[PDB]
Amino acid sequence: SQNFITSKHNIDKIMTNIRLNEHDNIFEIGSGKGHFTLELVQRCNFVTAIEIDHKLCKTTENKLVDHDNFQVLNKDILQFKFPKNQSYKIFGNIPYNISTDIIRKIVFDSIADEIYLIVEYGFAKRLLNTKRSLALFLMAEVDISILSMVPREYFHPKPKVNSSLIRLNRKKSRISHKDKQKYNYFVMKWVNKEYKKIFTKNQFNNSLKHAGIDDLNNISFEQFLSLFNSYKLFNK
Ligand SMILES: Nc1ncnc2c1ncn2[C@@H]1O[C@H](CSCC[C@H](N)C(=O)O)[C@@H](O)[C@H]1O
Repeated sequence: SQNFITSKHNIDKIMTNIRLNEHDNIFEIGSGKGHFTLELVQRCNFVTAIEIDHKLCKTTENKLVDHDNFQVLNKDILQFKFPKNQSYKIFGNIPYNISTDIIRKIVFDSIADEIYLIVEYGFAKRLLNTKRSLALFLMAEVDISILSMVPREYFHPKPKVNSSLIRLNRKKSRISHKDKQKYNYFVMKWVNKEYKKIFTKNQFNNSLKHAGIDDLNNISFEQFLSLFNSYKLFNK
C-alpha cells in the first residue's frame, strides 16, 4: 500500500531516533513523496531512493530540487542488486504485505551494516520472538531493536494498527556459511516442535540442561544457538 508520513513535525520526531551521519551512503526503500528522503539527503552523504511507483519517483525528485547528493531509481526493492564492496546503511517506511520479503532481501541479500525500518507494531514484536523461524534466521545475522512507536495517525491513509521504528545492526554471523543448510533444517523443525526429528529423548533433555533452558516456551537466542550447537555435536 502507500501510507505516507507527511507532517514535518512528526518526521523530525522520528528522525530523532535515527542516528545516521553526514558520511553514510543511504539506500531508502520506497521514497514515496520524498518526505524522509528530504531529511536523509540533508543528514547523510548520499541517498539512493528505490521507488517502484514511477510517478512517485518524479514527485520525490521535485521535493529534492535543491539537493544533489542523491538519485532516484524506479526499481522493485525485491529485484534490486546492492553494492558488495561498499559501506552503506538503509532506511525505509515499508508496506506490511511484503515486509517479510523486504527484510529477508536486505538482511540476506545486501551487506548494509545498519538498517532502520518502520513496520507494523505486531510485526516488529514477532521479529524478536524466538518461537518463530524468521526471527531465528535473522538473529544469526543482525541484532534487532525496537526504538519507538509510530502512531497510526502519523500515516495517511491511516492504517488500523500502530507501527514501530526498528533498527537492525549487522554483526559477525553466529552461523558459519557451511552450516546454513543444517541451521535451516534445525530452525524449521524446532519452531514446529518436531523435536523427535532432531533430538532423541535423551539428547533433547541433555541439550536443554546444557543450554540452561528451564522454560521451553521462553528461550533466548543464545540458548537456541546452544541447542543448534549440541545438535551439531550429536551428528558430526
Ligand atoms: N517492491 C517495492 N519496491 C520499491 N518501492 C515499493 C515497493 N512496494 C511499495 N513501494 C513504495 O514504498 C512506499 C510505501 S509508503 C512510504 C512513503 C514515504 N516514505 C513517505 O512517508 O512519504 C510507496 O512510495 C510505495 O510506492
